Amino acid sequence: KHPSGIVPTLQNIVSTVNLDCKLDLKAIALQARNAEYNPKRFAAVIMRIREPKTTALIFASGKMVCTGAKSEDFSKMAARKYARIVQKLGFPAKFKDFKIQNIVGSCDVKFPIRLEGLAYSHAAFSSYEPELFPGLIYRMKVPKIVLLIFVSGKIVITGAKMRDETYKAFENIYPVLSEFRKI
DNA sequence: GCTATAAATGGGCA
DNA sequence: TGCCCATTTATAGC
Repeated sequence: KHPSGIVPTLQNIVSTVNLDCKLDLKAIALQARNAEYNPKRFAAVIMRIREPKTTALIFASGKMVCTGAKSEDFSKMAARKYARIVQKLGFPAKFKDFKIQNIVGSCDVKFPIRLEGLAYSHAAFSSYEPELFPGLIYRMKVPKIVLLIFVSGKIVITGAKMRDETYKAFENIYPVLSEFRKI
């Protein structure tokens, strides 16, 4: 399953769900305490809960974004809590089309990387402009996953909708990181 | 904190 | 017609 012997740690999950009922954001921001609505800046009510530690963006359309959870289950669970709070506030909220939209993972290969050599050998996939951002941007095609590679050996993997894509992206890159280990 | 990465949502605006 | 708007999270160097 994880030939490298390293398993990327899931750090952030963004999911979305349709409450399937229009919402009065101004009424939600007044009644709810764990909220903050400033439409001139963003069209959403920003709500937060302690467990699972997450943040929700609630829109008048009934659409909702859930960010911050450390697992897919935690995300859905948190999304359900927001929906219940909305329901309790007075709206006929449902839990329609729950979908995991992005999973962010990270791991440490515990060895330094020669980013410039890696970038040069994989120019079709890399973007390494150290003066702007210190990490190399590797946009993997299969699976379609973006990996941020640092000299420290620390790797961030994002864009996955299924955790196995995160795991696969890593396993695919491992041999490449090894080939360019900084000695 | 800013730089960069992915993803979803929306109001505004050239 | 597209783009930033704000939110989250790991990462590291101004």
